[PDB]
Amino acid sequence: GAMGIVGVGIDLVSIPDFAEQVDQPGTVFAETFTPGERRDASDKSSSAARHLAARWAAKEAVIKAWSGSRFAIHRDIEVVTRPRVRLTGAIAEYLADVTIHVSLTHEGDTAAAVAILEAP
Amino acid sequence: GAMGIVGVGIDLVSIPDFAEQVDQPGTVFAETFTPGERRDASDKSSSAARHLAARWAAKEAVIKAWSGSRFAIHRDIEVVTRPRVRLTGAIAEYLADVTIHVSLTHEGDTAAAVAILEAP
Amino acid sequence: GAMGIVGVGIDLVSIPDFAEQVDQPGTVFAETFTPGERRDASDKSSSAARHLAARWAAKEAVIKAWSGSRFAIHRDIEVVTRPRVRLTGAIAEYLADVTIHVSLTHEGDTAAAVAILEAP
Repeated sequence: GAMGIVGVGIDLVSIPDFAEQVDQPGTVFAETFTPGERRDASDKSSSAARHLAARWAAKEAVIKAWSGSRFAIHRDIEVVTRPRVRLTGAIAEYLADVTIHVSLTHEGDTAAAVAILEAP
Repeated sequence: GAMGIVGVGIDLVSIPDFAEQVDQPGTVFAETFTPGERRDASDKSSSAARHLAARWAAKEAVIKAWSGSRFAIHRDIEVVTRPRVRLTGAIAEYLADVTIHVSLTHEGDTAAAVAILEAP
Repeated sequence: GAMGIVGVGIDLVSIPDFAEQVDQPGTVFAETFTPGERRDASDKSSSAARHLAARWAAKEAVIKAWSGSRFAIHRDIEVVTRPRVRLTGAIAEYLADVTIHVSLTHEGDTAAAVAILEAP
């Protein structure tokens, strides 16, 4: 239907840098991934590191699209795999009527994502 | 005019990895690029490898935008260079009334593309 | 409101390659960044190189979105940091009624940006 763009976001993630940083106590990483997921992903050459990085890139792209938007709580945004966005608590309510498009990708050393927010 | 977004896609392509893989018989590569194009591109430091990778990234971004869309045959989608999309057979008909925006880029080791599908 | 997409652009920038090239007299770089900014950014491991590259990637993404558009003077487009677009002279007038969405990112060796042009 008739829609307007509300926000845009792009994010790049070095997978090797991600693997080094992900397993740290008390971080936003720790609030986002389980201890087991983070240990696994701690091995930069793993498939687990590859995917977790892409999920993190997507979440970041979505945050950028929103933060630059007229809506202004990171544990309220979850990205599941195609990439799906699930929202909770406060933000869920903010964007109840906003359509979220996200796409992710990974190649060798790098993961990337783009997010576009849309509303009538 | 008044439009809604139908799908989004992003894709990253390691050019060196592309050059190694592209020249393989019986692959989707073989259905997409001519034997000559694929041999040329087999040299990772070439300009031919650079461009073929960007064309492949674009095609992939477009596929992602569509696959995640309400439309659900890869030799029916062709990308020509600015990036242009030409469709044939089945998919041509599916997206007869869908507007396709694609953009590509290459820098050193990496090619990238984004695609956005749009419809009233 | 009801909007249609007018153009799309993506751009990738090797930061090390940027640092080598940026400080060159009489170039588009020289028309875009001050001598001081360009000398600073000449050090590839600097934070100044990181940000200038991201600004350059954004400007390029915006140029791509426009060049592929029905509007057809690079010192008329400026990108300021979130990324903001400021236009002058000719192009300012062209896009007076066009909405510009831009997003940028940097990770290690690479900067990236995407731009989307929109109009009723």
